[PDB]
Amino acid sequence: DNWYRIANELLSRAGIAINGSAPADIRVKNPDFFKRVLQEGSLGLGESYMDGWWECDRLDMFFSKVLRAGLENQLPHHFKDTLRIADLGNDLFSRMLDPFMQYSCAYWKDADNLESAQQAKLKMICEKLQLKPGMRVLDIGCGWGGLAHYMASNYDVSVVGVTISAEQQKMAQERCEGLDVTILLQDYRDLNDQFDRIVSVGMFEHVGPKNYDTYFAVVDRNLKPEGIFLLHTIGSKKTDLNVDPWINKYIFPNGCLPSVRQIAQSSEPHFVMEDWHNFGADYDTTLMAWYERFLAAWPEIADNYSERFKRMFTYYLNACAGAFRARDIQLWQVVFSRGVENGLRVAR
Amino acid sequence: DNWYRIANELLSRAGIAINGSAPADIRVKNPDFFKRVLQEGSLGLGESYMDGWWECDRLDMFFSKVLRAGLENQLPHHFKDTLRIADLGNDLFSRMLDPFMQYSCAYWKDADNLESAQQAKLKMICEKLQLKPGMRVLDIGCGWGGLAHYMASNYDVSVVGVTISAEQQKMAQERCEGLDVTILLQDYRDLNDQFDRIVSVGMFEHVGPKNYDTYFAVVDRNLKPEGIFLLHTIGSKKTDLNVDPWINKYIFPNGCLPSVRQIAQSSEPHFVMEDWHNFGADYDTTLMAWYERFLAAWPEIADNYSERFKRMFTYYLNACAGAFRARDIQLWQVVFSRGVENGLRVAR
Repeated sequence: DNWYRIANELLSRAGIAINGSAPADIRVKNPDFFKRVLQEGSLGLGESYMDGWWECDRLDMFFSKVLRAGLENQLPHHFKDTLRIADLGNDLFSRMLDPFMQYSCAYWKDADNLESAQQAKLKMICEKLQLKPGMRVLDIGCGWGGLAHYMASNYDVSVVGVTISAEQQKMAQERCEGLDVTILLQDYRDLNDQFDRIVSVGMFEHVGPKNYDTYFAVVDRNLKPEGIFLLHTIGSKKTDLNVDPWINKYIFPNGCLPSVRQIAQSSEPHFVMEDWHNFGADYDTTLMAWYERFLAAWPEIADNYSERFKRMFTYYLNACAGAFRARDIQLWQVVFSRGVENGLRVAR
Repeated sequence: DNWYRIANELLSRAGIAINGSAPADIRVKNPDFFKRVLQEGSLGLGESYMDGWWECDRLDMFFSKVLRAGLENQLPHHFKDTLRIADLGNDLFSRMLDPFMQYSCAYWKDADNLESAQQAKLKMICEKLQLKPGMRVLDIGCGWGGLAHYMASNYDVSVVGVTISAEQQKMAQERCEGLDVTILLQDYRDLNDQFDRIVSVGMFEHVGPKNYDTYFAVVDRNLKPEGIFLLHTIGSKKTDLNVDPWINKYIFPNGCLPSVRQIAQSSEPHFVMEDWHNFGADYDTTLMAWYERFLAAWPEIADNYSERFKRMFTYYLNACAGAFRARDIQLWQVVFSRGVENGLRVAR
């Protein structure tokens, strides 16, 4: 029928065979799949995967090929238009993540394993910030405190971490016992202080573009005159509502990715853009590393989760990995100041 | 009188004394100076300098202090509002510039002299482009051909240079004799070819923001699918008509500086932003190096120019140096692709 023909034609442009044996080919168990995916888009693709309607040996390769070929765009117009109009626990993360609990992109320039890659990413953040003894650093969105831990331990600085999760506060406090670290449980927008440095990892994606102006105004209010601010965030290559329906429903309900233009426009009145680093391809490597470790760990946590959860989490990790491999989404570290005299040679 | 009081008050906020002896102090020879500068702004400041109405031992320090203090903004409102509403030869350049005739920012990260700094900048451009033997490179705005010369000589690539000056074409052809270099005298917008790499130095500032969309469309048309594009341009920290009246009248009549936001918005539909490097502080060092060499060379060229030209050219070099030292204007190298698989580790 037409649904099968359309789907087969789109997938062949990406080099994907229906019911083939290659790693990125798909095997379809419920023939309603083709109609569902064409009518429901991203949500139907992921929900049908969770429902067991299809299988794929290398979903990461599937999504990389699909996105490289731009099939979400080659879709017939009357499908696209209709679409446009429209939990995780510490038993899992402690096993999937590295010892610093970095649920964020690692830096694989010179590392061959997740743990080393995360230390290199943490070290790079600290070196870009040009930390000196006695400085006070604000970490907006501190999570479990790995970054505060790393930087207080290795540099002679005070750290104030800010989080929204009462659980993360406690684990961060425990992790940083013995260090000059304070973890606050509050809204970052209420901060009225003065820090030598500010760093933010993986919370800007949840701010929403309507609030970017406020975000940079809050950072400006809290940054000392000669201070430096490092922003670490996933990024979109396009300026719009960058929200994937499936990710939004199952993983990140407040997630919306910024574009370069949006960050530039909102930060312009506050800061000079000193350096912009894109290592999105490293997030592919990071996500596949987490996927590997998630699989190894699955026997120990299976009872606290379900098989449907496993399929959902597998789809999440591999689709995102493919989106980064296809260079569809980006990973940025942006260094900002007010124009420090003599400039910055920003570390790599 | 009020003109003197206002001017003295503004200058004191920048640490500048009227008729003082410190290096950045000014000595005023015509008392009409104060009124002229407050009524005529940037143009009156520079034209009164050319007219011999004032002197300063270190104009670069003067402008750095003036711009750091933001005096152009602290000016009383009824002055600002009124304002808002409103040649060089090879005998000079061959002596002022380096052997590669780079009338563009050098890279002083590891160099202690202009010649080494320009080679490091040329080498960095080539390394960011990740040149491989047999590639064809387009240089939009090739000038006297130093960059084509450098890259054809050191990498096994073909270069097509594009310029608007019939004189620069000839000198570029002579410089590159024996190399696989073609210098075209034409409008870049007429190019319809396919290059492995494209590079553009110091012509984007003359495109004008109304034509940024066309510029990136032309680059896209001429770049092979897996190609890489490097944009090198002076930059403004603000999105507007970034035109200084004095520079516009005496040096760069078509000059208008882009902001990050403008480059981001115009390039977005065409390219992934792979890397953004800001070394504006190095342009201060570059400009002062040129100023030094201009002074040494002055006896040999004085007859072909005038003393008024010398004052104009001195003001130009030192005011720009101060604007870069104050971090008011920036120097960017931006690397673009369409999303090359595995990303780019962009050289520093």
